[PDB]
Amino acid sequence: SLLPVPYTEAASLSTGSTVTIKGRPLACFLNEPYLQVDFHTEMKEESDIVFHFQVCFGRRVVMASREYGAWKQQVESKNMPFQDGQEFELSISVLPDKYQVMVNGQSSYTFDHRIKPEAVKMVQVWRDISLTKFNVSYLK
Amino acid sequence: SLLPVPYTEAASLSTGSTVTIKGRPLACFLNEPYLQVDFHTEMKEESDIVFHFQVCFGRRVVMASREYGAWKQQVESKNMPFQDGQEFELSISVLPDKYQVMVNGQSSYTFDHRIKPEAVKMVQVWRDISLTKFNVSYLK
Repeated sequence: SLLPVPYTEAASLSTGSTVTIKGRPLACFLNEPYLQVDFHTEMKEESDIVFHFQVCFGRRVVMASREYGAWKQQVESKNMPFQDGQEFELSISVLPDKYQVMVNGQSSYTFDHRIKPEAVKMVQVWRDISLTKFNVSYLK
Repeated sequence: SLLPVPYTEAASLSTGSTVTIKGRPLACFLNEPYLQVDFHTEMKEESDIVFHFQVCFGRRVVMASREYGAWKQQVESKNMPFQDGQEFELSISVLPDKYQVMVNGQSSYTFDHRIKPEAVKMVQVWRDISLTKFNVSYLK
């Protein structure tokens, strides 16, 4: 669809920021398409990842960070609010102590800050989706 | 690059057929891009899969079949001939008893036929790659 995927955008985040994403999986859930959102410390795709969010649609969600090149402390969730064949709206809010992921208006995942969100310089959205909206708030 | 991804092409296979694919991963290996090739029994993406081939670049390869909607007998390989950042050439030959996967000219994976390859009607190539060539032989 409309936006290029992998989608890369320079970004700054602090408490009160929201990243909003609207997209659709490229395959039915039986084929297990993926979605990934990574908040990076630099514009280079190989830079460290403050917040890694990976959906295997219809199956599970994994969250982690990547620090000095190494994956740290993967956590896993079976919560699966995404619907087979449907467009989704994903919202990632930066709270004082954690990221909160809303899916279609419903709180679905949280991830405690391991690194200050001020370290984020870039967000990348990729894998098996099409993308029609990506927005970061810059109000505060 | 040149071909659309997910790439879908109707196909027929028998002993002596070769499927040739040329492409490049969309991300460095540190980001673990995927490649998937599925030989389907019908044109519908939710149809059964005679041969499922999924690379997690730099990590592992999984092979399976999907029969009446259910994944059957996943096998796993740590063989990883693909090179970080490089274009690859993948060849899948239909032998009498198995598929043989060549990577950059080197025999790398084999998968015994669980279903006659005559059941194949469609090949799909997808996930985190760009694609410049896809070819099936029809000589025999």
